[PDB]
Amino acid sequence: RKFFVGGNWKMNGRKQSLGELIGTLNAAKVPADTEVVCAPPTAYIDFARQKLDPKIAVAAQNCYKVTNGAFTGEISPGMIKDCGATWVVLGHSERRHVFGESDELIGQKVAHALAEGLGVIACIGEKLDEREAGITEKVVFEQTKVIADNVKDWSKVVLAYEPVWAIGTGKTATPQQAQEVHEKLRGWLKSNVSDAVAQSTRIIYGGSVTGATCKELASQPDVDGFLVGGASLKPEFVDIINAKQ
Amino acid sequence: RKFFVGGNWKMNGRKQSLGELIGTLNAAKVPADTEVVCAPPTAYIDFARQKLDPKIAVAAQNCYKVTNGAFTGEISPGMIKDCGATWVVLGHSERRHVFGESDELIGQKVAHALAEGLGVIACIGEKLDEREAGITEKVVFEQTKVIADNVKDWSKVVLAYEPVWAIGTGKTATPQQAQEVHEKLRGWLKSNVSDAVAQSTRIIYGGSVTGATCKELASQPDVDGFLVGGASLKPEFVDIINAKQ
Ligand SMILES: CC(C(=O)O)C(=O)O
Ligand SMILES: CC(C(=O)O)C(=O)O
Ligand SMILES: [Br-]
Ligand SMILES: [Br-]
Repeated sequence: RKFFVGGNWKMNGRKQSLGELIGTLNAAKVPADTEVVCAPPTAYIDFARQKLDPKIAVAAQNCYKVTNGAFTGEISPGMIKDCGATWVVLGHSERRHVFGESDELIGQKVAHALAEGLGVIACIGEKLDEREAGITEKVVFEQTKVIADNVKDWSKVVLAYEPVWAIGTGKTATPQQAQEVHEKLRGWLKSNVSDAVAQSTRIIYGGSVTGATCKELASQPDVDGFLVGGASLKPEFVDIINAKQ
Repeated sequence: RKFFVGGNWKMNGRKQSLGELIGTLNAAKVPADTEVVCAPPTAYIDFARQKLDPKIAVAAQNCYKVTNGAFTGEISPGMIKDCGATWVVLGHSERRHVFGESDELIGQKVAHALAEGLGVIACIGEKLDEREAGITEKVVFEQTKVIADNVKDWSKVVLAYEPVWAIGTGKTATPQQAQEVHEKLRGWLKSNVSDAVAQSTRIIYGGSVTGATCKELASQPDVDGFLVGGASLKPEFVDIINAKQ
C-alpha cells in the first residue's frame, strides 16, 4: 500500500501565509511510493490548486450530497472538481461532533462524491464516552459499514481513523492503541468486503502526530499514513511526509 | 432607507455559468439609491469578486465565530475579507433548520463577523409549527434580540425576514403577511434599540419573489428589499433589482 499523507489545514490560513506554506511543500522531495494530499479552507481550494504543484493533490474539507440546490453555505463535488481538486474529506470528527453530521448524511455524501469522480478520505472514530463504554469496535465498524455501503470502487477511498476519545479529553492514544484499532478495521474489511479490499485499502491515522512521533506511528503495520491537523501548517509537515524514510 | 437587493446563489453554479451570470449582472444599470450584493458558493467567493464590478458587493453565505481554528469545513471573516468580500449572510434558514445552527451560535458569529469589519445580512424567521402556534412575534423577536445583542454598529447590519413557514410547506405568504411581520420587527427595533435604528435599518424580505411579484412586495412600507434565492441565478434578478422603478 502506497503511504498516504494528508494535510488538513482546517480553518487556518490567508493567501499570503498559504502561499508561503505551498512554497515549502512544493520544494519538498516527495519520496517514492508516497501520496500527498492537502485540504485547504473552502475559500482557497482554487487558489491552493493553482499554486501547488500537481505532485500534490488538493482535497476539499467537506461537501454536500447533491450536485446543486438550496443549501446556503454548502459546496458540491462538481464545484470541487471545477476548482481542480480531486479529493474530499468526509466524516471528519469536527463535522460529526461539532457540527452534528449524522452517519446517514455522511454515507449519502460518500456516495455522491465518489459517483462524481472524487477520491474520498472517509473519517471514522469513537468518542470519549464510547471508548470508556468499551464500544470502540461497535462504533467504528458501524461507521465503516455506512461508508462501505456507499462505495462502488475502493481504489477511490482512504479510511482515516481519528481517536476522538484522545483529542481534547486529557487522554493520550499510544501507537499501540492506534495500531490496535487499525488492525480491527482492516479485519472488518476482510470479513465484510473482501480480503483484497482489506489488503489494498490505506487506513491512515488521524490522531496527534508530530515530526518527533511520526516514524514510530508509521512503523505500525496497519498504519498506512496520516491525516495531519495542526502540523500540516508548518514545515514539520515535510518531516511527516518522510515518516517511512 | 436605501433599497437593498441580495442575490443568494446558494449551492449552485460552476465557473462557466457563474461567469455568464456575472456578465449579465455587470451589464445591469443599477438604479439610484439601490444596493446590490451577491452571495456565491464559498468555493467561488474570490472568483466572483474578481469578475463582478465593484458596483456589486460580494457576500459569503456563512462563516464561523473565531478567526482561525480546528473547524474542518468552515471559513472565517478574515478569509472572507482576504478574498475581497465585504458581507456575510448569517442565520439563513437553511443553516438553522437543515444544518442545526443555534441562536447562540448565530449571535457569536454576528459579533465576530462585525468586529472583523464585514457587513452582516442577518436572517430571522419562524417555522411552520411556530406560525401555527401563534408565536411568530415571540420567535422573530427573540432571534432579533440575539442579533441586536451582538451589534455595535447598526450601519453594518441588514435584517432579512424569511417566512420559513411558507417555504416548502404548502403555505403561501401574501405581501400583506410579509409586511405585517416587517412592521412588527421594525417596532421591536424602536422599542428595544432606538427609534433611529428602527428608521434606518433595512429589513429585506426573504420569501418567494419573482419578477412578476417584486414590485408589489417592494411597495410594502416596511419591506426594504429582498434576499433572493433561485431567481438570483437568472436574468430575472435584474428585474428584481428594479422593483422600485
Ligand atoms: C474536537 C473533537 C470532537 O469534536 O469531539 C475531535 O475529535 O476532533
Ligand atoms: C427549507 C426551509 C427549512 O429549512 O425549514 C427554509 O425555510 O429555507
Ligand atoms: Br491516557
Ligand atoms: Br396558505
